[PDB]
Amino acid sequence: PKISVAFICLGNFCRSPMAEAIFKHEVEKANLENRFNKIDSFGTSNYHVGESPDHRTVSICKQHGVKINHKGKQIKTKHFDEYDYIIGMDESNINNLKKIQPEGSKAKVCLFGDWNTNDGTVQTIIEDPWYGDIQDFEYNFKQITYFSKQFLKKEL
Repeated sequence: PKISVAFICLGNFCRSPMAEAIFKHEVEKANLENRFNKIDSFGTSNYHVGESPDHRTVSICKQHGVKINHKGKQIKTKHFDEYDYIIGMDESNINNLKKIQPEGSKAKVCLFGDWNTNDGTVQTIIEDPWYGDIQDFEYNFKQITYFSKQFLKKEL
């Protein structure tokens, strides 16, 4: 009846925590909270488990008035039966997810950008901003906001 969504990136450090925060935020804005059960973010690696997000991810969120509070956690096979949508940021995320995904598990694995439009507003792939600069985080924010809206528009 209610749906559960998980966002995934490589280290659950720069991108997916941002996707989770922005998505929770848009759901609020639109009064769709009743339609959701769980909204989380995980990383495929365990390198930043227990850590708070990249300070640039937090700064950008704060800059747009988006609340963010998260500690890194790693996706586990059990999660494939707990979420309706497991959303990756780039193709390498998707490759790893499809490999660990139990056959017959419930989760639909997709690229956040599968909800992108065919018009050039934003690039489809949400690129890793770690080696980039604050400008890359700002663009990730713009991308995620846009796909969050398309998702709410087309999936409910």
